[PDB]
Amino acid sequence: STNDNIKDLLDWYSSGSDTFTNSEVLDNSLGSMRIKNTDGSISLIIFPSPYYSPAFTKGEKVDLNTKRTKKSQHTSEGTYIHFQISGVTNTEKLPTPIELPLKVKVHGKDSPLKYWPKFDKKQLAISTLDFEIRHQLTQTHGLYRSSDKTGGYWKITMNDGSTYQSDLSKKFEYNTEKPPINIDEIKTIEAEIN
Repeated sequence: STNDNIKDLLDWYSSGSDTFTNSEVLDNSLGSMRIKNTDGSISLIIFPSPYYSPAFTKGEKVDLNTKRTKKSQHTSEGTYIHFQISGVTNTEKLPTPIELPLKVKVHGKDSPLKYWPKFDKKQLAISTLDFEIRHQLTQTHGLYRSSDKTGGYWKITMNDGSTYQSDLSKKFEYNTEKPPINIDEIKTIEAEIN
């Protein structure tokens, strides 16, 4: 039915995500950060974009709404390391949680939402939003499970008119990812499956 590329996408988006709040920056180099999570584990997260280069310094607190690149490890020194990519923002919370205006259209027909979570963070990395949206599409709307649901896009429109969008037939371009956005400044989020 589907082609090998769609199978890669399905595997990536069907899996969950790693979530850690109030993590602390242990080190910040070009393209990566070493973070100590409150539970003890270390997170070594890579940032392949010049447009999104985290400037948090040692000691600063961050939130991780990232995704793992490979299996976690137990090192000889008894440390537990996570290997993730992107998904680092500040710890600012919204006064009250808000539900983002998501509209899905499958083959032109409006498809209702199921289990769409409310958010409480002031800012979320675009990569985080990408998988939240895509995960909803894969688990509730069958995206990537059959050849008749393998294309489309999602578009986020900001209060000021600027838009962000990703092509649902390709993997998210981490390499050119823009900085996290204030979710309370989002006008609409549209997703369409071809």
